[PDB]
Amino acid sequence: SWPVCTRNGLPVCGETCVGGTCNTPGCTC
Repeated sequence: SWPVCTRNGLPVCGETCVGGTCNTPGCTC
């Protein structure tokens, strides 16, 4: 989701992706 790593809509990774990317295979942005 632009600034956070979610699990199909739910920020549940704890990391962010402001740049536009996450580094946690399993979460989306």
